[PDB]
Amino acid sequence: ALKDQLIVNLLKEEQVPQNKITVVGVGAVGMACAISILMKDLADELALVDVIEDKLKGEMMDLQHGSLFLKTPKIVSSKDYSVTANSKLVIITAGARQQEGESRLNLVQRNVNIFKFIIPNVVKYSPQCKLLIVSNPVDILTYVAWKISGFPKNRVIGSGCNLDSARFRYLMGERLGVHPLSCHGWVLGEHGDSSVPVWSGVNVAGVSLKSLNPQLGTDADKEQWKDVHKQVVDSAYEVIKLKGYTSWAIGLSVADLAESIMKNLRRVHPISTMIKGLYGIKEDVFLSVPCILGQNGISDVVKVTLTPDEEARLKKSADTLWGIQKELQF
Amino acid sequence: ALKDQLIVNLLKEEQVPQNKITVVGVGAVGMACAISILMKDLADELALVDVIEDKLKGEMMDLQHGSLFLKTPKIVSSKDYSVTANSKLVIITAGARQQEGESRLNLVQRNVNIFKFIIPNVVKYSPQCKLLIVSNPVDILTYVAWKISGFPKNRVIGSGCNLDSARFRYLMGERLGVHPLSCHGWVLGEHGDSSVPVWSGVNVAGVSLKSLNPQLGTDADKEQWKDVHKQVVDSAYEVIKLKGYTSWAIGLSVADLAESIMKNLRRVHPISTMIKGLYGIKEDVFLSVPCILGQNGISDVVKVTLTPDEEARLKKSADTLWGIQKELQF
Amino acid sequence: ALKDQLIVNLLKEEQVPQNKITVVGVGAVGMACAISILMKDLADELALVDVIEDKLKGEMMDLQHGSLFLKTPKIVSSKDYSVTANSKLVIITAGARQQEGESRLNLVQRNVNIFKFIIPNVVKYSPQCKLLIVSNPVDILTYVAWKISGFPKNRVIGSGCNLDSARFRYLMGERLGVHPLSCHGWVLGEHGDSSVPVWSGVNVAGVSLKSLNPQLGTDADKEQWKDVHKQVVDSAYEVIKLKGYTSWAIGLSVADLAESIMKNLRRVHPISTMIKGLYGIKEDVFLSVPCILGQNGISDVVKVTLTPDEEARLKKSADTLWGIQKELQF
Amino acid sequence: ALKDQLIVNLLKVPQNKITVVGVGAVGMACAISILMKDLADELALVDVIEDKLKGEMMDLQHGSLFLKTPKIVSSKDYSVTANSKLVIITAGARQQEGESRLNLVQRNVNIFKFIIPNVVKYSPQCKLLIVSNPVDILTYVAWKISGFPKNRVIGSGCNLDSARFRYLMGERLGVHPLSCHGWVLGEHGDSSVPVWSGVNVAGVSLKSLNPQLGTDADKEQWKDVHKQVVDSAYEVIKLKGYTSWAIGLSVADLAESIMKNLRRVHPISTMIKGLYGIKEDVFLSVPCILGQNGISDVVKVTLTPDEEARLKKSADTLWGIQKELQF
Ligand SMILES: COc1ccc(CC(C(=O)O)C(=O)O)cc1OC
Ligand SMILES: COc1ccc(CC(C(=O)O)C(=O)O)cc1OC
Ligand SMILES: COc1ccc(CC(C(=O)O)C(=O)O)cc1OC
Ligand SMILES: COc1ccc(CC(C(=O)O)C(=O)O)cc1OC
Repeated sequence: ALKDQLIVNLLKEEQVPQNKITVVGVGAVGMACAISILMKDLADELALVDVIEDKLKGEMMDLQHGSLFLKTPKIVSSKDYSVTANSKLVIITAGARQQEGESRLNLVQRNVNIFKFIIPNVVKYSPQCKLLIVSNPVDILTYVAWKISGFPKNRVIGSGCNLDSARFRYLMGERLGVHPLSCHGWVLGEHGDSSVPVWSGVNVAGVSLKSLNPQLGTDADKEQWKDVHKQVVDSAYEVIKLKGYTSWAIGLSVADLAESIMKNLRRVHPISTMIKGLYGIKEDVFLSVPCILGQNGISDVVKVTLTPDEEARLKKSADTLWGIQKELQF
Repeated sequence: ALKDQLIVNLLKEEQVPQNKITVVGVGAVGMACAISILMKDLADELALVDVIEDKLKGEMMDLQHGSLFLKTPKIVSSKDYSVTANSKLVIITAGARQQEGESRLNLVQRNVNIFKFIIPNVVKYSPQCKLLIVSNPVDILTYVAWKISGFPKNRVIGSGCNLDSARFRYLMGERLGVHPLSCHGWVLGEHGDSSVPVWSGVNVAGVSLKSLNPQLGTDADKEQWKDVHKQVVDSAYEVIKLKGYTSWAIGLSVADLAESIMKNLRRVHPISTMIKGLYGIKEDVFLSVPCILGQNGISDVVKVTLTPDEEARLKKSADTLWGIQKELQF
Repeated sequence: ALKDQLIVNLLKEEQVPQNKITVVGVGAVGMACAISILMKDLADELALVDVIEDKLKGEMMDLQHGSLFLKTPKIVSSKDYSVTANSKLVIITAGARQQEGESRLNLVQRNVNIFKFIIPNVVKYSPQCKLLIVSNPVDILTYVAWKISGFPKNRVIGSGCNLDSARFRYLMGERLGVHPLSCHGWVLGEHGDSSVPVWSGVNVAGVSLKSLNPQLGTDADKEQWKDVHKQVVDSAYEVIKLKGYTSWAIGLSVADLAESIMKNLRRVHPISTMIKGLYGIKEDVFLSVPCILGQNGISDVVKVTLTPDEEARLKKSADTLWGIQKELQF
Repeated sequence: ALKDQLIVNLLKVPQNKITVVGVGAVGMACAISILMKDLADELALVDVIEDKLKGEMMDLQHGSLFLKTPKIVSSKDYSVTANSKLVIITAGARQQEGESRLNLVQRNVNIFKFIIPNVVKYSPQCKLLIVSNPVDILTYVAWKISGFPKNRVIGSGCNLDSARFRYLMGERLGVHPLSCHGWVLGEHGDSSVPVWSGVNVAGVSLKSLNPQLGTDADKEQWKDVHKQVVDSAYEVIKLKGYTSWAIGLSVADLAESIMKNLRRVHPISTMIKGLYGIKEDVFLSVPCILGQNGISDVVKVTLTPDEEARLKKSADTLWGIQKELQF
């Protein structure tokens, strides 16, 4: 054959990938995650898994055709979870998503039932992986994925409020004329309607905005910074109303988390984890607090010092999640 | 105001961006171009333009929400082309897109009409820009943009066979077990069924595949390497059939061209340009040849030495194209 | 000619660089700046200037030889400043450096003499440039560069405490087991012995470490965090003692600042600027405060809220610097 | 403790670790290039001068905010190199002004007798990337001392020579080196072989446009481009005392292919017995497919009778030198 005329093989090709990533779900979110991960050079192998055969193969092919411009030498796909074997990171984006006017919390029954199939198949073929849950409601589904998988909780991470916080920082930067990277602010709790803007931590260069404007974030605020958090709460719905779904921002947020995990960076992100034992929470609620994220997932949790109102709001968010979570069967 | 309590302003700045890129059309291809350009840090401003107000705004907001994870500090959009002012590079992806089974040539009058609106407005707000045409049929539409714009030919560029050649190199790499970066081969002429694979230039490490197999690419070829070119030609149709459109590979391909232009790299790409004076072409025909691409667009063309067959294909591939443009309604 | 047989020139047009950076001085610091800038793809042209012709040509050549692995297509050098023409950023690293036991402030009369030649020659050819001063004492020398050039203050920047704060954050990171990216804290004032750690701003995820231990940074601190600031102050001298000079950290710090400028990011950095008007400083003192940095240099200054002790230490640094400024002879 | 007031700990070993042996200019250029390409989750430095080594490590560590490599470590003790995927050897005598690289061989063989077993002890499954000169001989020596299979012992070889050739070609043609193709093979030194037959832009053979290409009869004396390739290190040594930046970038390129399993083709030094007519345990540069298991495959270039004689000449030296070494 021409190959053997051109190339003498010197080594029997027993290839196993060292930095493999799998994306489960090839909808808009799953593919935004995939392109973002490919463009950040995080993986030596990318696997895609979903249940619509043609769509799956099409997306795989489309990515493959860009290989010249990438540094991820193997892209593969299958309905069959065997294709995901040996992953270091598996990103779960499959399941129903909310219609306009529908809460993420309304997806729980559908997505728990889908997780009962997906999670055991993932763990079967990728015993060393971290699980990164993106599907909604992400906080509850991280709990569900954790219980189903048999993984210790450090290895099951919800994309959580990493996106809400990035949205908050974008909006804040726009108001201040400063890059989001230098505008610090944390949105914690549910990735959803009950998220908590932590005004007391909002700062540029370590200067607290609340110390300059004590009314910051209340209705008494002349500049109505509370509308920043409302915009954050509403952003999924506003973008769904305009383009039908959201994809790019969540894709970049997931890639950001994947980078911290794959590169063992130990950066702090607001992501879904067990918060039992903090702020008086007694049940296995998962929600976003600032977490140290590295090669073994979430190794540490930062204990944010919240105002009485912030803490009340965070407890109220835990309560809302528990209200849905305690009724689940799986 | 809180901003003024926090920040003392030194000057009212000259706000003209220095590395602005505009993407016209926020369909799947336009957005894939957008996200790829964002992830390659090519621009200090990205502007989006299209005619569907909500979709446009939705896409802009979604990109904006990822700003924390990017290094492109201003992302803007409008149906009004004034938002595109001072672009170094304007990428046109707007217009009708190819349905399943539909040929690119079938898009030609619809898109020539769309270009009568688009191109003058682009030229109005960025008279010094380079135009990068992606919409199909890309060869004919690059000609149309050139005639309408009044720009010198160096600044009107078609994405042409850049992706086709990328696909060839991927498929070649899959056959040889080599990364496509190290697999070389050129697909030239019309971006479509009449493209030409230049068998003589197909090589790895300067070793010509044709010298190892003199029947390479011909019907007597035992490994039927011509099927690699058939796959190249059929790729977009196969992918459209599977997922409804193509996006990722063309997006990456365009970002690669954007990179050469914006960073003045003077890499050689097979892209659509005015080849009158070459291969016995005496009309104002645009098609892909290897072009040196930098900050003034296409400054130079590589003269590929074609076999008599390869060159006959090209002068035909030409007339296939020039038949149509001779009689265009604009 | 072979070039003419292979390539048809289609365009005579004068290449004028769009993103040029000049590095003045090709000692260890200058070359660390150059390689870092090259590896961050910040420039379409790099110019080097120094006074020793062989060393200059050798360094230029060595960088040139790595061009295949870079995306900066023109690397040039000369002892003549005409080579620097049309730079957007000019980085000044030439001058004497301190010995062990010697203060950076002892370099002032030598480096003012050098600056009286270098500065007028730099500004002559680059009307759009920002001047980024790295040579020591950097704060004083930014004042000198500003006086000699007659540039407005936004355009004359000293690398200042960008490195000192990077070191602070590294050492804080080490203590806390968190990446320095997530460890926030500001060292302001002189890049030297009189620098000021802003304990009140030191935080992770918005949580003030001083709020948790109000003794943080004082002599009553059980954990002696003041030693972290002492390590920052002593870092150049410790490294000089071990390897003879410092290069890598300052090179990365300068490239960080070049990135904000070249990409108009508007990130906040602790860099040397004119602080007359702030903290009741009444003289044209330059020193590090958090500055918003972009394509027009420093457009805005963050007014950090300092404790009375922190403010007194910053005024003390300002006094020290003013005292040396009063020794300057133009 | 402040840390505990701030952080609740829940969990109490690197996956992509690279070691650079030698913190001379070459080693540190490799180190900075590897750091700026985000190739490693841990970088270890090893050398014999303890102060210089600590100073370099610290200087790198202070830039950590600006990097994505979260652990940088150093020691004279090779235990610091444990769990390396890739170990890059840059230590030894360096080429001196006006002297062949072959003048370093005995001294660097001696150094390798100490270095290589220590590397092998702590990372028995690493890929070894030899950079020290003369790189072809020392890659052979590393292979013999380590006992590794030949795929995992790689010499930087002519990777930079070919990068220089493409730079020079590019300057002549007004084209980026990424688009100018051409291979320098054989010994990394004065007897390297420019393969004129493969020199091309966009698949267009330069020889086809100028049949005399690379010969004495060449009107444009393209052989001078190879002469400049051969002379490059000597000229830069003359001017600045050593070379560092281009080699660091070349090494980081090879590290990239290995660490990311790219299977790109590089002209690097490999055990070429059986291939290209050679019968002894000799290493020299040919185009190799490079990935996570080192060199898995070699491209067979159709060489002219000359290119083949030279490569047998360029070759024959090395075995004569290697037969006389003992370890
Ligand atoms: C699995 O589907 C999704 C998961 C998360 C998002 C992100 C989205 C959300 O959480 O609804 C957002 O906040 O933009 C979008 C999805 O589908 C479009
Ligand atoms: C704007 O529409 C398109 C332009 C180019 C491509 C790329 C396509 C082609 O050029 O036919 C391909 O090769 O995938 C696809 C488009 O719509 C999906
Ligand atoms: C131009 O000389 C220098 C400027 C700054 C530094 C940085 C250095 C210092 O300020 O002494 C440091 O803090 O590491 C080092 C230089 O020469 C080695
Ligand atoms: C460790 O010694 C070296 C190894 C390679 C180079 C690179 C050099 C060469 O290979 O001769 C070159 O080509 O620049 C330089 C060295 O010392 C400075």
